[PDB]
Amino acid sequence: GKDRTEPVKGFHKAMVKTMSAALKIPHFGYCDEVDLTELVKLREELKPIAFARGIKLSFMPFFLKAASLGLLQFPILNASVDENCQNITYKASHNIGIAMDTEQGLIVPNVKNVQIRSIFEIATELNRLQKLGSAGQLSTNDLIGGTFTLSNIGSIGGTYAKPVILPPEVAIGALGTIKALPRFNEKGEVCKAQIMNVSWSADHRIIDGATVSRFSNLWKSYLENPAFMLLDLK
Amino acid sequence: GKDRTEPVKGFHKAMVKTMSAALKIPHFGYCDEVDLTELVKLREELKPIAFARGIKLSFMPFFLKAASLGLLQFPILNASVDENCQNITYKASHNIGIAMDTEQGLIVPNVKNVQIRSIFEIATELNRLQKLGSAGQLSTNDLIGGTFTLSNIGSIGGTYAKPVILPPEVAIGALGTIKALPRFNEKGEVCKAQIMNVSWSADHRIIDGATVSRFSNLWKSYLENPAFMLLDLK
Amino acid sequence: GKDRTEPVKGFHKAMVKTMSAALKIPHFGYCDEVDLTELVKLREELKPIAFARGIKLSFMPFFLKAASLGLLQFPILNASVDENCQNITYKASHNIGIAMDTEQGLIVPNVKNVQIRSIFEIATELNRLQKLGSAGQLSTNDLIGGTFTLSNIGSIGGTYAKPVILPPEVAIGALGTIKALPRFNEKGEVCKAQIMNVSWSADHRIIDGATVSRFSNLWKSYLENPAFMLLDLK
Amino acid sequence: QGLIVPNVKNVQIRSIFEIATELNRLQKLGSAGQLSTNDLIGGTFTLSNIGSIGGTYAKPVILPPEVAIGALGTIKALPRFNEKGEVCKAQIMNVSWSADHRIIDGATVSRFSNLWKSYLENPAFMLLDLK
Ligand SMILES: [Cl-]
Ligand SMILES: [Cl-]
Ligand SMILES: [Cl-]
Ligand SMILES: [Cl-]
Repeated sequence: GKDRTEPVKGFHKAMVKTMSAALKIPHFGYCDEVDLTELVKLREELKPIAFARGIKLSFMPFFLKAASLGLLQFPILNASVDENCQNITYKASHNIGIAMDTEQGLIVPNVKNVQIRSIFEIATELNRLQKLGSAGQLSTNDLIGGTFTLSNIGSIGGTYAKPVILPPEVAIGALGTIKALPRFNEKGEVCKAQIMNVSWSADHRIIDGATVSRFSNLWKSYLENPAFMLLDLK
Repeated sequence: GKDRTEPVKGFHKAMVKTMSAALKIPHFGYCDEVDLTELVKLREELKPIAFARGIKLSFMPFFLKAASLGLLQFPILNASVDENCQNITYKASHNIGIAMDTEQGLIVPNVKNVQIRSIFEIATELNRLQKLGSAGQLSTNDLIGGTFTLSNIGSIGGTYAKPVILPPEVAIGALGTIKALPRFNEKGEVCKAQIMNVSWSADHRIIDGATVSRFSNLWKSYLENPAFMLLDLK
Repeated sequence: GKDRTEPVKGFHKAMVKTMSAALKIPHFGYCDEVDLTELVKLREELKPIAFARGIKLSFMPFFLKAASLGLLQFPILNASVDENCQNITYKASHNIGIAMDTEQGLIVPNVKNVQIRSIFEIATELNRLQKLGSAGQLSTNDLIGGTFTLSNIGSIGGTYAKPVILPPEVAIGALGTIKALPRFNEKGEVCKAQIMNVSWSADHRIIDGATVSRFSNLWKSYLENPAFMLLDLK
Repeated sequence: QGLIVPNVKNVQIRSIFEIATELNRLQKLGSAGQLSTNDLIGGTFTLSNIGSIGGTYAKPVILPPEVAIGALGTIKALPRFNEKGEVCKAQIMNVSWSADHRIIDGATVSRFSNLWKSYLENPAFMLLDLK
């Protein structure tokens, strides 16, 4: 009923620091829509196997592995840049951050080395990370050395977004809500289509539009055609 | 057919200072689409009552009232931050700004204390502010004290936008054109649906994604199911 | 399996500087969807007239001509602004840049003087700049003097975007993929509509939302109903 | 020149694509009499694709010192039921396994078989544990 004034205190101080650092990066935005009908089908048929192993299976393992596969072809997106963007460090480890909000807001644990993990290992690893993170009990090692971030705004709502890049990373994407929409198929009839939006932000100092673009189509094509993923997994 | 160079004079000076000031804010964008069918119909039936009362009823009063109702639960979106985001002031009054362009550039009057005003009063205050705005007769009190801003780009066209937060506020939303699109209902059939897109921008130093998202959901449910609002209004 | 640090060098340093000089610009984002169904048809008809004159014809020359017509109406969008935004230079020529990525990064050649060129001469100029651009032989004069920029992200993929304004310009558009979507027609029946998304960013210091939105609308009606262009050309 | 059984090394660590590559080569090699000792030795397990000429079921001969072999027949389109009770075009391929009954028992070939088949009938399940 009156104005209350307060200090930005405790943990909230870190978000201020991070997002201010983020103003030094000219964000380029590139968004698209991805047809997840196959993937949803795919997932429904994998839930029984993962449940039988003690693991809930979201879409995220899929998204994460596809980005990993994507970053093999476009390593620049898994890089870091220095104080005034004079030097680029290309990172070997695909340590993808899963953006989370807690009772304390922004916290970004990462799955280490997705490049050598199975979809199933990543499920397992996300499951550990939520258990811990909602328990307020996420460790330092889980929190450092991220190379690239995904953020599932769609777990709550949303179509497109403009996510903020997390220094020293050069990219992030946001995934919206999976939604049934009327869409045409090869036959030209109106199908139910399981449609999701993705928004990528990138540091346009060193990552051009074609690279985000091309990365995005590859990532996307792994998800629309999940067999495409089968070809290069070991 | 030659290049003309001109001073930015007078009133145009202030947009320069307002927008440059917004460079210090790290903008997180979050977007959605809102199904306004029930609201379009709802407006048709109220239109004759408000015309009888002498008011023109647009969608804004509803957006505004749904925003305020939303800000009761996410009061941090109706707040301010200081020079370096050290201290947040949570504002009790919902003084929601409405952006306009005038011959003289950007002007943003606000409706005071929406938290204690009915949709109909809001309608009235809008017409008052619109008349005045376009007559160049807005008072100082009409302009000062804004706590949150809506921007109806949809009066002209557009789907999504990236609106610019107005210091010292922490959030702004842009509303796009109402468009009839084909969408599924519960029975899985193709419908006429009135769809509006909304774009929020938020100061990500103190507002996190969940906050902006859950707010958007809540706001969004008040409008897609108008009668939800009716529960807590006195 | 190893990290690698390399410097940003030579022909890459330039993208660093450009994109960093864009951080001084408060970017306003406005987006829309265009119905390109009549243009696709129209393009089909002209294709065997261009092939017979040596010219590949895409959509870009239409986009260029429709932007130039827009700019005659809204000359402030083909304008420049000084060191701290205190003078506007309104620019006669519509030198419109086409944003390209090379095996060399970001290159932005422009078509000089679109306001005095036919769609055909525009097509001719685009072809030329593509032969030269993809062979890394663009001259200095093709490179300098741009007043306004369009960027065809959609030759690769994408829906909406946040393009980064190139100083000293004040605006830029990005065009998405032309995608066949189900849409209602006049009679309220479900049609195959060729839908493209467009995304403009504009220097909000001197450009208000009204002008970006009205410009868009004009641009968009030239493309949705191409006869309108006919009316005024010589 | 008769029976020649080269082998793909270390399948457990190679991708499908990698394996298609190594077969392409093994074939160019074999069908010119130019497989090396290394291509030829060290086999742990054998498949036999009789279906490239024709056939349904078979009784292939385990190659000592290995303990199992499988033959794959032709892929024919056959009428089969789906979940819903309707008559569809199904591609049915027969497999025949022979196993050294001294140390391999019936359940093992069975379950193995089921699994292999499982991965093939539902090619997506292969996704889960590949990396
Ligand atoms: Cl920017
Ligand atoms: Cl930012
Ligand atoms: Cl900004
Ligand atoms: Cl749509």
